[PDB]
Amino acid sequence: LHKEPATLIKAIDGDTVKLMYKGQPMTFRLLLVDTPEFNEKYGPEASAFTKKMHENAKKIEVEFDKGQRTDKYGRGLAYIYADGKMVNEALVRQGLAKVAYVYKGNNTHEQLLRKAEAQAKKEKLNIWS
Ligand SMILES: Cc1cn([C@H]2C[C@H](OP(=O)(O)O)[C@@H](COP(=O)(O)O)O2)c(=O)[nH]c1=O
Ligand SMILES: [Ca+2]
Repeated sequence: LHKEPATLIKAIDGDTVKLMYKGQPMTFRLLLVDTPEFNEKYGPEASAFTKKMHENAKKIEVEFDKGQRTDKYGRGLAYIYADGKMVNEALVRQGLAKVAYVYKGNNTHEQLLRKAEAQAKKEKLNIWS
């Protein structure tokens, strides 16, 4: 896998964000995670976390996996990095997303994320409290 450039257009929620990628506006859905909807418990906290991590970043990068690059809703499916830190992982490590939606052929970082989830759960953070 490889990282490619993008720039923030707008935060959306815990696990979706509007980025400019190859010069086009796209909504990205973070691979391998599920944040609560804004209206659900920890949803505002997830949305805030993702917004801050993107907005504070000097450099945003997207990393597609090996399989499908867009979902059925036209959303890009990627791992997103903010100054080299993976947002998807960081959310899970903080107990603000569950590992989820692990489809065969786009699951390169599954084990990394499951390790983060286990540590979040051990710490009883957020969702796991
Ligand atoms: C993360 C992810 C979601 N999806 C689809 C599955 C779910 O379909 P359904 O809408 O039919 O439930 C939906 C979940 O996204 P959200 O968690 O953003 O709602 O997005 C994919 O197809 N591939 C993916 O990698
Ligand atoms: Ca969600």
